[PDB]
This record gives sequence, C-alpha cells and structure tokens, in this order.
Amino acid sequence: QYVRIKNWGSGEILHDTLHHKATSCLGSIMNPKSLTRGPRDKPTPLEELLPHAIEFINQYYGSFKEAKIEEHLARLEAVTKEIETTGTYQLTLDELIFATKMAWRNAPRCIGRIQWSNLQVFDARNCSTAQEMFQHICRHILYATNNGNIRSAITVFPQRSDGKHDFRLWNSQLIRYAGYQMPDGTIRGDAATLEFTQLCIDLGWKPRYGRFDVLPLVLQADGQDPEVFEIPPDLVLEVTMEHPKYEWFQELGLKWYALPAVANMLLEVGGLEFPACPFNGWYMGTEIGVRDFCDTQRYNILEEVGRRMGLETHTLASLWKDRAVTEINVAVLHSFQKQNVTIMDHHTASESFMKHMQNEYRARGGCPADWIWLVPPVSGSITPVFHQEMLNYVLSPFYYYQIEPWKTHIWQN
Amino acid sequence: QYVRIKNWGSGEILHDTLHHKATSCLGSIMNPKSLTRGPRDKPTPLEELLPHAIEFINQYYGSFKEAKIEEHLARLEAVTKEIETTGTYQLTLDELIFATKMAWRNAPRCIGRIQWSNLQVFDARNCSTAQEMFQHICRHILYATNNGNIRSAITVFPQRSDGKHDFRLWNSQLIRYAGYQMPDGTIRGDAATLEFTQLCIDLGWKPRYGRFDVLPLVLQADGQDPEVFEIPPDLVLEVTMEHPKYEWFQELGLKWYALPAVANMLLEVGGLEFPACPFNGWYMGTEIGVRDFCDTQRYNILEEVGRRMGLETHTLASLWKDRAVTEINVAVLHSFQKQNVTIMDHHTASESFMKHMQNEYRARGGCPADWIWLVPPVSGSITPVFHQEMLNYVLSPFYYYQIEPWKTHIWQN
Ligand code: HEM
Ligand code: HEM
Ligand SMILES: C[C@H](O)[C@H](O)[C@H]1CNc2nc(N)[nH]c(=O)c2N1
Ligand SMILES: C[C@H](O)[C@H](O)[C@H]1CNc2nc(N)[nH]c(=O)c2N1
Ligand SMILES: CCCc1cc(C)cc(N)n1
Ligand SMILES: CCCc1cc(C)cc(N)n1
Repeated sequence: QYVRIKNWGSGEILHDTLHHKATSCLGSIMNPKSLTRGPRDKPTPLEELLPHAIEFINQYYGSFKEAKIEEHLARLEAVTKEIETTGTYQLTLDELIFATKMAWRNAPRCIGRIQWSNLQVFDARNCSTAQEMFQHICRHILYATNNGNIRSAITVFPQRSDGKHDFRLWNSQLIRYAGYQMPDGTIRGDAATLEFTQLCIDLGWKPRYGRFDVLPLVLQADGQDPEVFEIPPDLVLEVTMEHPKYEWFQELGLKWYALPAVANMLLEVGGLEFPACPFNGWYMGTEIGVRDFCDTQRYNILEEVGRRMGLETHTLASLWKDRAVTEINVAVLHSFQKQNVTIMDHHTASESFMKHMQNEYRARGGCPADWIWLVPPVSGSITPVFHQEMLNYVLSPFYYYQIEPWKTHIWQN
Repeated sequence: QYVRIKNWGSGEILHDTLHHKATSCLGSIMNPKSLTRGPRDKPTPLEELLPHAIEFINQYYGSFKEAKIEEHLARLEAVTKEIETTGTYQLTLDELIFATKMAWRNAPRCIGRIQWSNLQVFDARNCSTAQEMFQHICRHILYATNNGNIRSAITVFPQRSDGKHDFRLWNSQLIRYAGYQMPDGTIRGDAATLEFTQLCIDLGWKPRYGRFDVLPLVLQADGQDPEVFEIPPDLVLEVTMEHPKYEWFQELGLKWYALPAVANMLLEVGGLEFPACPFNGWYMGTEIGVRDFCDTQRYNILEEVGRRMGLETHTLASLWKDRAVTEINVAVLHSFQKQNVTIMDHHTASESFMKHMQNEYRARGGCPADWIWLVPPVSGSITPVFHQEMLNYVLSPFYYYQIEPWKTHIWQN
C-alpha cells in the first residue's frame, strides 16, 4: 500500500510508496550508524556486489523516457563479466553523473534538492597521487566559486578497492576556518575545528592565529599517509559582513567563505563506494548567520551584537537574542547580495523545498526527508516545511558519513 | 549497557538507561498509533491487567526514600484480590497523584516538565452525570486560572470499565475559540476548530460569529450521548494584546485565553485507562504568538502585522516575516506580564527544560524527549534544546492520544 503524509499548513495529503525501496527511537542523533558507511580491509563479496550492481544498472536504464533495451541488456552482460573477471566494475561517466545526482536527490538532510538535476561532475577516478587530488580540488573550488556566481559541483576520486587504498580528505569541508585555544581561556576563530586544527599542526601546517584562517587540504591518496596542502588564497572567495543600517557592523570585522563544500562523505552506488567525492552547492543564509556566528560552540557573537544594538542583554524575556539574530541574518544576506555572491534566504529555500517535495511525490512517489535537518534553525513554524510531515529513509545511491580517518588510519611513518 | 547522548552546545555527554523500560522512520508524524490508546468494547484481559498492576504498585512503593515493605506487600495482596473479585481495581488517591505526575514526567512532548512535582489533583472518579462532569470542569478552570496566577491541575474522571461506558470530553482543549466559514470565502476566528464548531452547532450551540467565541464543553458521561454546556464567561480569563511601542497593535483587536488545558487525552496507568482527565499548566509565549496567531491554518495575522510595521511584505528575502513575528511575541509576553497572567518565554523555558533533563538523567538515568516538539517554533538553534540529542520513548504511566469520539460513538438518539 502506502503511508499517508499530511501537510497541516495547506491540509494536503501525499502518498509515500518510495520508502518500500529503502534498507525506542533515535530521533535527534547527529551521526547514527544508519547514516554511516565505514572502512573495510577486504574487497566487497561478489554475492553482494553483483545484485547491487544489477539493481543500479536497471535503475539507470529504467530512468530514460524512451527505453533502450538493447544497450540495457548489453550493459548487464558486460557488468557481470567485468565483475567476474576483475572482482569489481567501473561505472560509465553517464552512470556516474546519474549516480551523483540521484544520491543528492536521495539526501534526506538537504533542503536545496530542487537543484538536483544541475550538477557538474569532475571525473578524477584516474587520480593517483596526493598532489593530483590537490590539483583536482583546486580546479573544483575554482569552477564552483565562479567569482561569486556559485555553481554546484562534485569531484569523484578512485573507488574503494580493498579498503586499504582509500582516497580520503581529512577535512570536513573544502574551505573552513581554523580554531585556536588562545592563552587567555578564550577560543579564537571557529571552535568547531579545534581538534582538526591541531592535527594540521602535527602535520606541519603554519598557524597564523587569526579568527578567519583558512585551513589546509589534508589529502590521503591510495591509502597512504595524508599530505598537507595550503589552498591558494586566490581561489578562496570571501564576503565582508556589512549591515545596511548599523554601520558599526563592519567594526565587528566579520566575514565568511562563499563556498559550502562537503569534503568527508562517502558515495555509495551499485555496490561501489567512493570514500572521496567532495561536493558543493551554495549557502543558505542561516547556516552562516545563525549556526556559524551564533552557536555557542562556534563564533558565539550573539551578545556582542546584542550590546551593540542597545538591547537588554541581561533579561532573556526581553527577546534580545531574537532581535539580534535577525539583524545578523540581514547582514549576511545583505553582504552576499551586494558582493554578488550567490545565496538563498531560509524562507525562499523552504518554499523551494516544498515545491521539490510536491514534484518528487508525483515523479517517484516519495521524497526521503529529515525534518530535524530541513527545518531552518530560526523561524521554524513561520516556514512551510515545519508543517509538512516527513518520512526519513535511506535509498541508494546515497551519501554516507564515514568514521573520522585519524581514528582508523595506520600510520606508515 | 546504555546509549550515549551528546549536547553539542556544551559538549556534555549523558548515558540513557531509562529507555530499557519502554515498550524506515516516522519522524514528523503528528498523531502516530504509538502515541494513541484507542477504544475497547470488552474489559481488559486479566492476564494483562495483573502484571501491569503489579508493576505499577512496585514502581509506586519503590519511589519512596524510606521503603515501606509492610504496606507494599499488603497492597500487592489487596490489589491482586480486588482484581480477582471485581475484574479491575481502584487506585488510592496517593497512587493516582503519583501516577498523574509520573505520566507528566514521562510526556516526551512537554517542555515544561521541570514543574512535574507541582500538580493539583481533582479526584472525580465518583462522577456519574454529564452535569457533574461540567461542575468539576468549572471547578477546575476556576482553580487553575486563579485570577491569572495560573496553577497546574488535572481532574480525573471514572476509569474505563468495559469501554462502552467511557467518560469523554469531545473538546481538544477546555477553553478554545470557535471557527466559522464566513460567506466571503474568509474563515473567521480559529480555523483549527472548524469541524468541531459545526459539531457544536449540530448539538444546538448558539453561534455568535465572532473571532474569539469561546466554544462550549461537550461532555460524554458513562458512554452516553454528549451534552453541550457553555462555559460561564466569568471563569474564562483573557489577555488583551498590547505592544509596548506600536500603539496600533491594540487596533488589531487581538486577545487569547490565559488557560492552556488539554481535554482529550487518555491517562494510562498500571493497566488502567482514564479516557477523561483534562489537565493544564501555563502558556509558553510562542504557542500564542507564533502558532495560534501566525500559522496560516490558524489566525494567520502575519502579513497584516507586517504591512502595519511598514515592512517589505512582498519580498521574502527582506526577512519581514522574521521581524514581524518577533514583535508579536513581544506583544504577547508584554500583555500577559502586564495583566498579571502567568507566562514563560521560549528561551527561559528551554533553559528550564535543559536543567530538568540534567536532573532526570541523574535521578533516573533518562528523560523521554521528542526534539521535534521540544524545540520552539522560532529561534531554533538560538535555544539550548536544539543542540541536545534526545531519545523519544513511551513509558508508563503515560498520556496517550485517543481516536476522535465522533468517529467511534454509537448515537443512541
Ligand atoms: C544548490 C544548492 C544547495 C543548497 C542551498 C543546499 C543546502 C543545504 C543545507 C542548508 C544543508 C544543511 C547544512 C548543515 O546544517 O550542515 C545541506 C546539507 C546537505 N546537502 Fe545540500 N545544498 C545544496 C547543494 C547540494 C549538493 C550539490 C549536494 C550533493 C551533491 C548536497 C548534499 C547535501 C548533503 C549530503 C547534506 C548533508 C550534509 C551533512 O549531513 O552534514 N547539497 N544542503
Ligand atoms: C506548568 C507549565 C507547563 C508548561 C509551560 C507546559 C508547556 C507545554 C508546551 C509548550 C507544550 C506543547 C504545546 C503544543 O505545541 O501543543 C506542552 C505539551 C504537553 N504538555 Fe506541557 N506544559 C506545562 C504543564 C503540563 C502539565 C501540568 C501536563 C500534564 C499533567 C502537561 C502535559 C503535556 C502533554 C501531554 C503535552 C502534549 C500535548 C499534545 O501532544 O498535544 N503539561 N506543554
Ligand atoms: C541534536 C540535533 O540533531 C542537532 O543539534 C541538529 C539538529 N538539526 C540540524 N539541522 C541542520 N540543518 N543542521 C544541523 O547541524 C542540525 N543539527
Ligand atoms: C509536522 C510536524 O510534526 C508538526 O507541524 C509539528 C512539529 N513540531 C511541533 N512542536 C510543537 N511543540 N507543537 C506542534 O504542534 C508541532 N507540530
Ligand atoms: C558545507 C556546509 C553544509 C552545506 C553543504 C552543501 C552542499 C550546501 C550548503 N548550503 N551547505
Ligand atoms: C493547550 C495547548 C497545549 C498546552 C498544554 C499544556 C499542559 C501547557 C501548555 N503551555 N500548552
């Protein structure tokens, strides 16, 4: 049958049948095992790889408007033989392109999925060295950035073979700031990247002890020890934070990178695994203004901006935190828009996702969604998405989390 | 063992062992069967009632600091015999008081649980007629209201016997406004109570076609047809909405009842079920300002307040919805505080719940929590609760939802 889903805002009902294809209640758990695809030391068993491969080949060929059975049956034949003769198989570029968009399409934590069909794919499956990973990463950052007119892209490195030759990016994001535990008890920069910053120092990276120090790319190639590479500052576009009214906002000396790029996820498709496949899209205002700037475990600027606004920062009931965070979000949006850097505010994003959800239900009878992540960190019920009942499930292709590399890596030297 | 829970704000770790006592992923489903205890036509089977009764008696007696084994063993004896001789059993007043607070304690959707130990219990288990239910309900509303100094209370009516004599309140809340489908296409009042308002009209209630018409109590006594009773206006305390700066706010002619009282839930305890046990606490600002006033399926005042604030109400990116909703929340809080009606803002509530959670983990190794409901409808990440990982589970005693009565009732006449 199906599962009835209701939108309490519009009163609309949808019928979810897509969940039938997935694979006590841990609700708000950030990194659950169900969303994580770990390491291996031995190749994927053939009895598992084959049915998974076949299923993907059928999905891929079954995605065209006008079916191409001749080519479909031929691919099934060749794939089976390649697995038989080599122990694994290589996807064609079109299958990879299809796989990367589908995985994005299947990302339950992404509110920007209406753009799923627009994705640039850089094939780095022939990559061999750390230096080469680095060159691809630079080409990626440069293409995606496009001088502010952000373009969604993904770079695919070699697939996992036996699990002892994994290509991995130790960074959580391509571009991110360093976090320092200054002497005076106060953390400087981005407190989220504290443990990682130290790791970069252990590998010889030169600390510049600032609030916005762009960290280096830490690349692991073919299972070998990671190599440190600084990102050419020319490639890192940034936005100066300016409020369109409180001229004292600049006096805060705030800024943020224009490129949100995930660096540590794993792409699973047709039984294959890609431990390294960095991808980016464009920012949604609240990520920066609310999470990056106001989380107490991040920049924690909230009170400083409060005091500055001349608000009762000692009486919670005054709703000062509410007033401040809104101006910061206004600052962020204002700044990006002025400096011509692509950005989407949370209200527009939500409406866009609601539209995407409607489309997906008619198109394939469902849309895997994680309410907890899809609802903006501010203006909850003020957004459409808040009133939309959702079903969270893992399909395939899919983007999985991975165990942090420093926790499983065997240091050669 | 246990489940590790992490607060990403403070970095604190907690160990949940309490879940061991409970009983694809439907995350954002509002009324799931797991939270609903439906009707019956036959009495609870003895093989089920007894172990459930015994478990509760053991929990109750095992709750005291200094154990009272003599009385504990005697109660087990008497309970067993009462079930043997009568087919069911009556809780003592102390057990009921304990049960109602524990059920509240176990309510995963309640952010106000730090107050669990402060609950007035009105024993109406001897109630017989609709008129009597009504008198108890009036006594409740009056006690709880206390001229604005709100007091948490619950009234327990007779327990379900065979399921064909259920005491039920057809209302969702004790005090609520009517919703009318005016001629000109526009809904008037509270659109949420549309279907119910009609039901009240079918039962003879006199429509007053206003925006704030307090609906009547629809009481079902001893399984019989429901009787309509208007609530004495003297008992219904209200708050006039006034902004401390935008004097034009009053020109909106808004107000809200000071008493949030759930009327349709079922209390389950020791194998017994109470289909009628209305309860109240005090309001949290956002319930009114954000949900009641701004939900499009409710009052939907957002744009009108936007225009009035002289904001760009046609450009989402301007974040006008953000600016407006904050003033409304300021209005609500301001008004209640002035007219001396108890109220809690969402930031204070969240901090209070976080404190309660800490206490509960040390006290009993867990706190059943539903993130989706505990995180305020605005200022999501700005609150502590947003960064707290939570585990949602059903314990016992517990407050369950029930199937709407008009859907299962057999109309005698
Ligand atoms: C085109 C613009 C896009 C927008 C506006 C967008 C927006 C978002 C937002 C707001 C989040 C949550 C951020 C957080 O709280 O960490 C997110 C997460 C995610 N998005 Fe998108 N995204 C876009 C493109 C993409 C692309 C191109 C991919 C993949 C190819 C993608 C994959 C995902 C995944 C897997 C997550 C989850 C990351 C995690 O769990 O930490 N997104 N996206
Ligand atoms: C003392 C003050 C209290 C506060 C501030 C408080 C606050 C809240 C809030 C904000 C909600 C969610 C409202 C909604 O979105 O519908 C709620 C739900 C709930 N609360 Fe409390 N509450 C209080 C007392 C109580 C008491 C005395 C009980 C029970 C004896 C209780 C039982 C629950 C239950 C069962 C729900 C869920 C109702 C539903 O699922 O629709 N609360 N409470
Ligand atoms: C504990 C909770 O899961 C965590 O704080 C969340 C919740 N929702 C989120 N939503 C988004 N989009 N991004 C996040 O990082 C989080 N974190
Ligand atoms: C679909 C979703 O479950 C629904 O809109 C929610 C979510 N969170 C909520 N949270 C609270 N406190 N109250 C609610 O009514 C809801 N409704
Ligand atoms: C890097 C932070 C998380 C993220 C990822 C993507 C793809 C888009 C986006 N806007 N944010
Ligand atoms: C009646 C609306 C829901 C509710 C219930 C309780 C007990 C408290 C509260 N503040 N809100």
